[PDB]
Amino acid sequence: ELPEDPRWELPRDRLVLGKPLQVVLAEAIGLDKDKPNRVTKVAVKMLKSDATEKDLSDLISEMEMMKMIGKHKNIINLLGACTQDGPLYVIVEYASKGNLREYLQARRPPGHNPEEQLSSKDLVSCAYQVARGMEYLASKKCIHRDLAARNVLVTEDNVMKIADFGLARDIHHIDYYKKTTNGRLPVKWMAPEALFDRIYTHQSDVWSFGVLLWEIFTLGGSPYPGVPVEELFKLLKEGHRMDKPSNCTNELYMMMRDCWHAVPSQRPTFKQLVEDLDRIVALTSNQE
Ligand SMILES: Oc1ccc(-c2ccc3c(-c4ccc(N5CC[NH2+]CC5)cc4)n[nH]c3c2)cc1
Repeated sequence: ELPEDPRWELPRDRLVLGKPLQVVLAEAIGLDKDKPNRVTKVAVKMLKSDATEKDLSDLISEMEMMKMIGKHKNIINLLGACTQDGPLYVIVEYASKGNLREYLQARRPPGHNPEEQLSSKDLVSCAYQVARGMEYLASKKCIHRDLAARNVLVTEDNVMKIADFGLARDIHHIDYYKKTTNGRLPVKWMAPEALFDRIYTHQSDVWSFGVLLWEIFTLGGSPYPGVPVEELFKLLKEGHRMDKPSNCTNELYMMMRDCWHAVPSQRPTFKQLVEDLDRIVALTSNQE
């Protein structure tokens, strides 16, 4: 078996497994020591049938990184684990409204008959919450390496939570040509120094955060639509920068451009971005 950790261990019989989200929705009974009769909706990460000892090592590594990083409102938090006498279950916060790309696309104005719409303030608030999560992760020396709307999850109460911050990635084993579930190329979020020289820093995460701002203000738009990997390289070498979204202020576009500084040292930090977004949220209208 695996070494037990009574900080985190939840008995297997307290976890009611549900539908697939390998991640499944579950109900945890008595997740809190001081509340044994409460059911909490949670997300449970586990191994598939075909999983190797590498796959199991990777899942343990992610869980250990989460214990190490500790709790923040704007990240997907570890809640517990089932490690003894059965398959490994890593129990994390459940975000009922899915990833931020989906959440934004679902709330586009009619064109599509959505039940809800977002104000300008709501969009900036989203950006602020992600910046604050990233400021926390950077403070714990965590480099995300794939910060994108697809890796931000939205809770029932519309809280933004950074996901997949603990993930094991062999960066020398990346397939630049492999597309996401949704058919997009993750290379389109990578800083040039990460992409060409495989150097990942908090500064390359700020570059990704610039692409994430662009996703927010396009309500889940696809960066460089129709651009293959070889053409993206030529664009980045030429110093191409994506156009300003409509319904994006000059100030937020300059923030995106600052995140996209060719010189990593000249990008704003997440600490900087949190302060600036805090000010902009307060001055942004929720009336449209
Ligand atoms: O290493 C990982 C750790 C956590 C997760 C993870 C993935 C999905 C969720 C979700 C989640 C919640 C709702 C959905 N929906 C289905 C599709 N859209 C509507 C809502 C999808 C995923 N909540 N919490 C999660 C944690 C994935 C990898």
